[PDB]
Amino acid sequence: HSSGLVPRGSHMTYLFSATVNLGGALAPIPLLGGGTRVVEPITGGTIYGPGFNATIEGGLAAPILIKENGTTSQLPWVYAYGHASDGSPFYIEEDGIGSSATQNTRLIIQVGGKYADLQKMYVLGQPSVNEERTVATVECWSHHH
Repeated sequence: HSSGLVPRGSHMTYLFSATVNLGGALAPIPLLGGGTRVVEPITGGTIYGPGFNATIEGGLAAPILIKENGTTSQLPWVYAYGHASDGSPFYIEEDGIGSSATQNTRLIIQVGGKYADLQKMYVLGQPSVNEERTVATVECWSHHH
């Protein structure tokens, strides 16, 4: 308990993990400047945790791979949709650009219903992928704006 009406101090709060099934990737597309766009359709998946539970029904991952100063970066653009456990439709977008001297990128979650308050949060996601490129995983927490 603090004096005043707003508690201060860092509070990062775990929200959920997303398991994303990938199916049918396209061959890399060569971009002006030397990068590549890799299109990976999403065939399904699930989201589970204290802050969000949902079934993924579709979308796509569209990472860009770009070599700069010898190192290859991935801009992990993802667009996905489905229904939350209360039946509410949702749309999720993972930003490819994660500037904040941090590796993670912002996930924006747009959903009504029981999980609507996710729209008010600043959500950061950590994506990873298995070597068969069949399943991607994202782990998401809220941060202070």
